This record gives sequence, structure tokens and C-alpha cells, in this order.
Amino acid sequence: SYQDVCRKAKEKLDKIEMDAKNYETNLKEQANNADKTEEYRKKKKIAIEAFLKKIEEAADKVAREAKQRLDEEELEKCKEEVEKRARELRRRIREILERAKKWLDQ
Repeated sequence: SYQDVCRKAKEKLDKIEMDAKNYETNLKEQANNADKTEEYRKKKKIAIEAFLKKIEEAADKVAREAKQRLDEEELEKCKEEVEKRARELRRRIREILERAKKWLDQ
């Protein structure tokens, strides 16, 4: 049903968002203290970008599949809600990357 599809897509996006927040918390807590050379910063930035781009692939897949299922009344309200949730997740993922680059450039 459109109700189950909506609820499940939102639940999956919430899980991806929490995984991104937990990853960010783990960066600040578990990362080791070494000489922050230009090379160290570039190596860490490319890995963080790769990790966050893979989180974005998961969010994109959940959103595209939810929209596709809702396409095949209140169904339009659900599509708007899932798309708004996908956009906000994308902005949050972008804000994590920006804070991480600022954190490495300290």
C-alpha cells in the first residue's frame, strides 16, 4: 500500500541519516593524532568524500525506488514528503563534508 511504501522509505532514510551522523561522531572521537601535513589532509578528505558519496547513493536509491513505486490523492502528498526528506538528507550529508574539511584544515 502507499502507506507502507511511505513509512518504509522514511524509516530507511532515517537509518541512513543516523549512519551518517554516527560516522561523523566516530571521526571526531576515534581518529588518531598525527602531523597534519597537506598530504594527510588530502588523503583524509578523499576518503571522507568517498564515504559520504556512498551514503548519498543509498539515500538516492531509497528515494528513486519509493517515487517509482508510488508512481505505479494522498499518494502525491507522500511523494512530496519523501522528496523533501531526500533533499534534507542530501543537505545534511553536504554539511557533514563541509564541517569535516574545516575540521581537517584546523
